[PDB]
Amino acid sequence: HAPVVAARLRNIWPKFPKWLHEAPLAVAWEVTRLFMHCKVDLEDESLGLKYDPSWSTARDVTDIWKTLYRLDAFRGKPFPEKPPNDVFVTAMTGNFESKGSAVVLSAVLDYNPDNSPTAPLYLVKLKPLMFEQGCRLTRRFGPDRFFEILIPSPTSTSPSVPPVVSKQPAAVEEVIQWLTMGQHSLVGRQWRAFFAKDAGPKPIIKERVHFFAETGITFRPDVFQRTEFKVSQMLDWLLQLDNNTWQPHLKLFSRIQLGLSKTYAIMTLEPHQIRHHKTDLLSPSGTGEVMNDGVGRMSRSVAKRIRDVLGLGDVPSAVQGRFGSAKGMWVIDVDDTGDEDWIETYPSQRKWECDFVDKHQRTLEVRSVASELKSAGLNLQLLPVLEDRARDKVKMRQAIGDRLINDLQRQFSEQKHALNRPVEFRQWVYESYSSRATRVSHGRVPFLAGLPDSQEETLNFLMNSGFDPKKQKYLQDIAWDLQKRKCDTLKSKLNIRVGRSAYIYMIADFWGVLEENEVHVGFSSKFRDEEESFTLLSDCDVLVARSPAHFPSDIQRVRAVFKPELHSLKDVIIFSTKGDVPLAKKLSGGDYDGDMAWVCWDPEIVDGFVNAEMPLEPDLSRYLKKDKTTFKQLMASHGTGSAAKEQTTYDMIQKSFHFALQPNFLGMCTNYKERLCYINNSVSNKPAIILSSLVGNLVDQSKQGIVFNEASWAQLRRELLGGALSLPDPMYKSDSWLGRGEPTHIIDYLKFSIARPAIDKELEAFHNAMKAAKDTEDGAHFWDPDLASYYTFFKEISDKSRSSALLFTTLKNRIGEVEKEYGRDPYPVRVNQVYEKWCAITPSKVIRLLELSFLADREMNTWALLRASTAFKLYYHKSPKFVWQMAGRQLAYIKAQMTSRPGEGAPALMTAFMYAGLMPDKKFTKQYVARLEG
Amino acid sequence: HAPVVAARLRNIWPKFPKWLHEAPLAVAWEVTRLFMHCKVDLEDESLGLKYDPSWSTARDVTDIWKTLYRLDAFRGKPFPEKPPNDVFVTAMTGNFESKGSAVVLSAVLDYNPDNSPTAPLYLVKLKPLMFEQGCRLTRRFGPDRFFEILIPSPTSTSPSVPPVVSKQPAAVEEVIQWLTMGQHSLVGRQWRAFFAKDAGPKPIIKERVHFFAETGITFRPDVFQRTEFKVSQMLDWLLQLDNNTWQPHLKLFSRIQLGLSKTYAIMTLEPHQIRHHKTDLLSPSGTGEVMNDGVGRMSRSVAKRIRDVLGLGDVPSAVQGRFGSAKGMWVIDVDDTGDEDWIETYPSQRKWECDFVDKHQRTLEVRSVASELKSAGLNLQLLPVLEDRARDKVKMRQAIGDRLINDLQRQFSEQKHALNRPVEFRQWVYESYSSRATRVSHGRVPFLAGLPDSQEETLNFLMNSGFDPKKQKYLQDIAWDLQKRKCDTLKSKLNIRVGRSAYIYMIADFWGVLEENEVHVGFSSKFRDEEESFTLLSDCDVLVARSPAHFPSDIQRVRAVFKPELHSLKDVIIFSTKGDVPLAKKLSGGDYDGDMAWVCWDPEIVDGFVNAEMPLEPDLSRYLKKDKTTFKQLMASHGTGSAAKEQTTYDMIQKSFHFALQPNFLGMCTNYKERLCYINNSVSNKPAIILSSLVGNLVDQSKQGIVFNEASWAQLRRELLGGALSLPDPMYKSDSWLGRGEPTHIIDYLKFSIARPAIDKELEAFHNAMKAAKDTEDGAHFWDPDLASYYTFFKEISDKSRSSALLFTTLKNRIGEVEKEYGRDPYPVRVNQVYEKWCAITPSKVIRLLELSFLADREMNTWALLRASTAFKLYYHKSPKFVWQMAGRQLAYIKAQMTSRPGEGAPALMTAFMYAGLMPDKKFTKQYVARLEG
Ligand SMILES: [Mg+2]
Ligand SMILES: [Mg+2]
Repeated sequence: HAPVVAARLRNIWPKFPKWLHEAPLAVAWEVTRLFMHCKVDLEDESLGLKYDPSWSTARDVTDIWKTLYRLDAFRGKPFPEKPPNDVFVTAMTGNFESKGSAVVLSAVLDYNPDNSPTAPLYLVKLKPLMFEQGCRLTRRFGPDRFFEILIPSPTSTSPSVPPVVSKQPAAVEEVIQWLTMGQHSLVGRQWRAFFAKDAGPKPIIKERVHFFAETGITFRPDVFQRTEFKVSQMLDWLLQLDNNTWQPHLKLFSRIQLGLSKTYAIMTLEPHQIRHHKTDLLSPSGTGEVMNDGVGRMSRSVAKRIRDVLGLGDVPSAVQGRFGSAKGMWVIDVDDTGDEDWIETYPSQRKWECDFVDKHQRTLEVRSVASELKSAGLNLQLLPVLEDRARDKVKMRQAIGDRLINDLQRQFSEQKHALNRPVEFRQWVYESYSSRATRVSHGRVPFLAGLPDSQEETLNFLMNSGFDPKKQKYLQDIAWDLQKRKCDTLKSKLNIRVGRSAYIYMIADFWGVLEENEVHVGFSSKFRDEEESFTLLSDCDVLVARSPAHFPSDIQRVRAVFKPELHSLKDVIIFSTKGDVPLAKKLSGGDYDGDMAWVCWDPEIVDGFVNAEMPLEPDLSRYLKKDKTTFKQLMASHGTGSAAKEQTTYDMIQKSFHFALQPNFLGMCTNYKERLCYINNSVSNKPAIILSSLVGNLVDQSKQGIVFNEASWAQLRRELLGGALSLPDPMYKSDSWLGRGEPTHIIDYLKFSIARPAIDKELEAFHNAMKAAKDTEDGAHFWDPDLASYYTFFKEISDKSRSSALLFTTLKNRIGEVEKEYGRDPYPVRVNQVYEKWCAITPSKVIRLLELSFLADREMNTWALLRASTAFKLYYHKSPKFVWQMAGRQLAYIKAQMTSRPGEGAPALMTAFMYAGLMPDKKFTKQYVARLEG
Repeated sequence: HAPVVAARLRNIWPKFPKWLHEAPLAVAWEVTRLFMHCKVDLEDESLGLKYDPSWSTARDVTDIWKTLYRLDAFRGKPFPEKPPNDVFVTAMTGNFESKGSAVVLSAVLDYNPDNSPTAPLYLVKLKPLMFEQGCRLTRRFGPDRFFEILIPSPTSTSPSVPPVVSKQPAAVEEVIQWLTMGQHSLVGRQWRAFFAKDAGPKPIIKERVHFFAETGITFRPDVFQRTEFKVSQMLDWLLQLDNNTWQPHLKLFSRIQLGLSKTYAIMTLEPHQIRHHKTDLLSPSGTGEVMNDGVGRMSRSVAKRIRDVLGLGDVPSAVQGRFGSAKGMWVIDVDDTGDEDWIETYPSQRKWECDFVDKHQRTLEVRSVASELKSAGLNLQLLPVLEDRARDKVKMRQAIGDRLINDLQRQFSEQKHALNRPVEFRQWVYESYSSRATRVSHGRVPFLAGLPDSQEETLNFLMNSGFDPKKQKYLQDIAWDLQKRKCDTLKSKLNIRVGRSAYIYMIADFWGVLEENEVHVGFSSKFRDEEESFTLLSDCDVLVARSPAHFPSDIQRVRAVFKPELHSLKDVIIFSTKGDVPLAKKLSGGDYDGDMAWVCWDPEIVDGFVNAEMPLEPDLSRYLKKDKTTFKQLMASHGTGSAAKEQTTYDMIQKSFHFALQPNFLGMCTNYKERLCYINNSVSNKPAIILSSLVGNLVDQSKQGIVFNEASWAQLRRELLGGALSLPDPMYKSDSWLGRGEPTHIIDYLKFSIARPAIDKELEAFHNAMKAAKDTEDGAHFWDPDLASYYTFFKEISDKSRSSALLFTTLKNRIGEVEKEYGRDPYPVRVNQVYEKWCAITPSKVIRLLELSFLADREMNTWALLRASTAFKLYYHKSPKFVWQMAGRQLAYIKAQMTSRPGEGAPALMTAFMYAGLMPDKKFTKQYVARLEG
């Protein structure tokens, strides 16, 4: 209770008018969207609203907008963005649920640029209805009963946040109280907050908040659409709270995310088909250490059902999933020769005490599946630890630089060789970038004016009509804008490719075949590495790590040993369940609940590596303070019974919001550690081990109820390190070397001594080169007599003219006016405006032939060809970008017309749709060139 | 010495004129080709020949033919076929050798249709110069010194052979004597025969004969281009005869093929890098049985050199090859951790005693490499043995029929579902047939008149311009001509697909890890089988066989056991070197010199199979007679010394020709066995075991010097079987069931009770269907108002006309005349003649716009569009095939023009070349449809 805030926080939501009370939910939503967008008051008695019965039977939102919109006070504009028909129909007539898809109600709030109280504080914009995969909670209660917002974080220091908030300390408490203390009215429902989390110049970070429709003017009571139902009951259904009062309430709150997790429901197992283990697999040595933390077995038939329902090409050996209170990985049991469905759970997987009675508690839900692997490369964060652990560091670093030089050299040589032939450049362009998703989405290649959106797509579009990148300059210009942008990217991550490396899901050996420092890795298909290929790993040492590696021991060298017993388990890496300490825990305190290991079998990287043992970690208890207050202790303030428990549930939501919305130090302490280790150039000295242990403990902050605030951070740096004082940014944060002398920090050296010279050297190759291009024959020109084809044709006619002649003159004149327009708001919109003036350049018996009006698409007439060529003749000079951008499309037609030769095959006129479905045939390219070259 | 033959056999070769003696070899060859083809005498003094100096510097044969040809008496015609430039240049200026390629001199002889002696007997036609991969012998002596012919077999009974030959018993001896006894003059060289072999209504089979240029008017003596050199010396170089006189001379002659084998030379190994073993790996049990017959190890570096020189994507684990006298397989040694080059040979691989001194004796030559595997299916010849060996035969046969029904059902359902959408039908059409090699060869899709050659290519060409197979009838007609032809093929091999089967090179276990009935099979990549995938085989039983399987024991069930020690050996199957008898020898007396096993791991096929032991084979020595006469015994007729040895060599050639040219009984006895086993319906009774043993012994007939003639065949059937008497053909040789009642012989049953009903039932589905197609809207029509577009445009103009009008009338008239021409010699030539009359239908200011003469390709003008549409309007009726075949190409353009819509993307005009390089993108199709279907 500030109050300042309020009154601000009025009144934040759009009102729900009486004329609109006959809904339905989806109409209410999408109509409210047209009103807010057009800036139209929904409680206006000047507009004569109303309610179109027709909206009730609507199958396209555009019908409930053209209403409307009409009225005159709606124009505007057009838009809102608009929900897709199939989505809208589902929301209208399919229960907000289409197979696995939920219809999602969402909004984004931004601070009100306005001011004074009693202005809102937040502006709300309602997103269009959309599909997203459902989750346990939307399958149980209905997708239409869930609402989510993105909202500016109330503890966001700073500086672009309203004064009104935070120069008024706690009302951070007022914002949360607004969020959580009562119901929010939106589109005729009563929404209550039950979850908050982080989101999926310098902007204000937003937090995602989830609301549940507890009631609304369509619901009905109760005990004992659509029935009234409280958040406390919903969460009790999810978490079986009676049996989980022993839990730290912040940790219990964090489990709510497991009901919100977007998942694929696979199948519901019968109780007799479920095996709950009372104990985990423990260390053979008696350490009591859990050896299979987060991982269990499933039958083979269960995995086949997953292939089936998900439509996988193959039975997956392991999946990341949920099952009642259980969360983690399940791996096929290699000993399963039956055909009966079963799954097991282990204590380490079960996040609350669950009776597993209702079918939703016994449904296997899949988050992700073990899939075919792809090369991982080396991330620069692994490098300091790899260098630290090197038997010989000078050689390691010479080798890594040589590797970067070679790979770069290698990619340049392939680009420049491919550039020498249209079939080959097309193949190279196609391979350089995937356009399939864009093509699938549009049912064609999208165009901006007369050319594809995409530079890559523009190159191939033009080459497919016969242009040559070594002959035409525009093609040339784009080809190298592309190579430039790619150089920029390389100098900005140090993701050195290591062909023999991959990120692989970690699984534990239930079957007792792997000795302690042995791992089993078999692949589902051929893993290729330039000259060599692998279907599995055997008799070699490998490096394993989890990102990020902080401790010297966070990367381990072990032996890859293929066990025939585990042959069927593919695209996972199996760790031993022997020894004192699971291998997973050595990899940055990891486990088997979805962790993936960086696995490296590259000999040069593996062979110089020496294992370090686990660090003696410091006691950080003075700084890291765990709130261990249980749900039972919170309930003691209210008493006993149902009302006591209900209020305790809401207490937990409010106290946990107050915890979730505190600043994140993980990021801050990680950056300090980056900076400190950089200046020290050490990841293994005492300060380094302290900060790595620190950030390690902050990862589980939320479910450990660790309180760590500013005073404690300062105290900890005061007492154990620095340098309150900002540490300087590493030099590698800058674009150029701003250091003194030669780089010393392996990253500085790789970016500044190695990468930067090599890049600039590789770019001096074809600016050289540019430059090397008058009448060698070769080279590359804007001129192409083929494209002045129709120009010269009609000038001849034109001669001769009488009055064609006059038509031809108007044409040249108008083109001139439009090039002037091109000379002079976002970019695509301005280009369109000019394109539209361009297309507006329009013409017995000669005009009829040029116009071909029986064609619905103007831009396919002979006139368009003539207009394009005339513009080319007049402006290839002069304004090359103008002509190509407007008329690229018809220049291409003309080129394909002109280069055609009798008896040398037929040019193909492809529809936009059918063209989008073809790709370059790499075998054709390869075989055709091979025959060209003798 | 008949003589009858001669004089016939004159004078068989084209003469070599004096005016042509200044060569060069290639000019002589190709000029002689123009003369023989045009029917022009090369010893003509009426023509004023001559010799163009310009021919000497020629780089295109067309230059030495347009000479010429000229003259007037050369027209004619055009052709000969013509050698490719790169080939001609190599022959002219590159020594007949281009890298690995030899330029080949070849001719085909056919019996002279003429008659009387002194007519030739044979007509000779000289093939155009061509590239073929070289061989040991052409690398050693030069490709230009080798000549090969195809020649009618002189023992070819019958009946279309000249009376003159064989109704004159032995002159089979006169033909061979002509071939072998002396030199043959051809294009100024003296050719001597050194090898003969079988070739690579009912025609007369030809035999391939090889000649060596021993001298010619350009050569020079000798001892001690291009030097004189005898065949006896050449063969002595090849076979090191001094050390091989112990060999049966027919067997020694058969080794000549090893110098002729087309191969890739890889690398030459130093003597210290070669390991010759004195003994093979022998049976552990003391049987003395060779356990690695034909197989040896090579180092890893040797295999990498093979990947290198051959340009393989991967190091091959094994190769089929030659190396001095050694022939067989070499497999990488898994124990090789060095990087030194080495190879070994074993006695079983070495086919003569070789000192391995010259570099050509120490060069590894590769015939083929172990490559990625593909599904094999079940051939019908395996079936009788599989049925014989079935634990339960009634169930086996029920199962096999069900499988055939299901697979058929399955392929029909996929075809008919794909047919429902142009993107999907295109994808299905593309997958149904590979056109890439044709496309690579032409640098485009070849057209016949207005459409692609290929029906499949025609469908996609038309769909890519917007036609729909469910809407247009012509597209429909072709789509189903295609499905018909494919049904015809299925009813005509019983190649029942078994997804889990492959043909795999057999290798022996040098490393002692496989127990006797264990095999090791790992694949180089994912082997897919519908719902399941394999990178290797482990813990299952498998069937192994070599085709053909005759004995009940020729198929064996064994255990697939993956050995980690052999993990690196991929796409080969390793057999144990333990036990009494190598597994290879049990598979139809096979071995490890290139044999491939049918490997089957399909559970349903494997599980009912019971192994039989080796048959007690009969003694066939009375019928099968081995000529064991050695080279030493032949030399005893001439004496001792160099002249004696030389004449003995020629004796061996002549006696061995006389042996090679005897009738082949393998084929005849195999067919008798087919027929006998069919009537008996048994492959395991005594007659069956006798005939299988018979054909087994006849396989090695040539190098075993087994004499087996007609009298002995008759004697053997008289004494051990039948039925001299022809046995009837199996019923399955006929197209319809001509048997009595239900088929009893599993093949009769599968073809007649199962396949034939199912096929006819699956074809009654879409003739039904045809038929189900007036104005449901749907269905499929010839009419398309889009294609009458230009017709209606110009009729309107035309109106209105004055005199366009007159132009339009001539146009319709001419089209009419050309459709009449289409109504009325090979097919493609006649179509062209009409196409040419079609293209000849040709037109101030209106004609100029229709004609667009600045376009080099007429068929891209607006006139062509108008002509095509007018013809369509007039004739879609009437003659649908006429219009589409002539104007398909412009109908497509019009369709793509007409269906284009503003703001729905741009049609693409692709060049013929660039169009040939694209393929349907299966991921696009799949993803696009998935979004279409919600
Ligand atoms: Mg984890
Ligand atoms: Mg063999």
